[PDB]
Amino acid sequence: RPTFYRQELNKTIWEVPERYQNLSPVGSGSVCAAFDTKTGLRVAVKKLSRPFQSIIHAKRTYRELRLLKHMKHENVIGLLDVFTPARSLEEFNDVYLVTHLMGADLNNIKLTDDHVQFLIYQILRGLKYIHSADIIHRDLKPSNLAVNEDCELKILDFGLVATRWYRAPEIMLNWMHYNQTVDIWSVGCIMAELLTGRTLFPGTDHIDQLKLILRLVGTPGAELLKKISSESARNYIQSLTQMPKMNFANVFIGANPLAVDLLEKMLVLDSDKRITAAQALAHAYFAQYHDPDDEPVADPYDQSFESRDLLIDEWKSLTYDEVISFVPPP
Ligand SMILES: CC(C)(C)c1cc(NC(=O)Nc2cccc3ccccc23)n(-c2cccc(N)c2)n1
Ligand SMILES: CCCCCCCCO[C@@H]1O[C@H](CO)[C@@H](O)[C@H](O)[C@H]1O
Repeated sequence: RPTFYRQELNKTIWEVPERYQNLSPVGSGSVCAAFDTKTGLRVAVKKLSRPFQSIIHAKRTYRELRLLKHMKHENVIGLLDVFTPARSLEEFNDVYLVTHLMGADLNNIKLTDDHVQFLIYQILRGLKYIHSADIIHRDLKPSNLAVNEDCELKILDFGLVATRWYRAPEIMLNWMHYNQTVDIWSVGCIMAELLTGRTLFPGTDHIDQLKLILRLVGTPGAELLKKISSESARNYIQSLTQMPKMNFANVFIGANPLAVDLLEKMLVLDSDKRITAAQALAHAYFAQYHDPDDEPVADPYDQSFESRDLLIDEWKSLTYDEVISFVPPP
């Protein structure tokens, strides 16, 4: 059990092993950049906010720890360490997560075509991985991407520039059991914005968002209406003045023709029709980066716990177990 030291950093207390030095806020759970003396690398350390205050909090704490413990891929955030200042379960009331620091987010950054190719490539690559484990990200947007000065990119999730602008229309719509494909919609939104420097859909609310969305992709067609269960959704949509799908080549003029082609395949209204991460990787746009033998899938991820209703002390204790059983990577 390492030796700990405590500190105040903007109202919050931090009690971290001595191996981590030069703590310095980055954003607020609270996150701090630090120097990891054991490995020579700058890190990010996230102190979970009130991890066991309710059943919701406690389950969310367990959810993120379990998940981050499973993520082992270059384009997805991983765990360098997890620790608590607690010497037993009774004492356990604080969780800290450690990861490789990256320079900035993609919100902080119009780019060259070679840059978007590499950036979107890596997003699709981590997403292929995440999707193979049956995880949907749900909240992909430029600030959920960490990018370094080498342009190396990791997918993460702060849970805090409006989420809704990147959000798939079906979610704007409280659709039941939507799928992985919601993330590909997000990636197309992101890719567009890197190509143009402009938010593709800067909607002022959920209704505006869809109005802006339909204006580009057009109103749902016969085949898509067949699949709408909701009668009020259906009447409303068919009562709308119909738009045809714009020509993306006219919308994204001067963009690599292959970039435009890919956007057409991502930014489809019917989510069964969207290209997948696996498929997209093989698209001609990523010719200079694609390598089928280095685009790995995840070990299976069991999230059956999601359907369990447990007591705060049961989530806490499960989390405790996951802290204790943690094996640092090489
Ligand atoms: C889907 C995916 C990309 C693997 C993911 C990642 C996260 N959590 C994080 O990215 N957490 C972190 C964000 C920012 C800085 C961190 C620093 C150290 C450890 C985690 C961090 N996720 C997450 C899961 C559950 C709840 C929350 N809030 C976030 N989810
Ligand atoms: C103007 C609003 C149009 C929204 C239509 C979005 C279509 C979403 O696409 C739908 O996704 C569902 C959830 O994954 C699937 O079950 C359906 O098969 C698929 O058609």
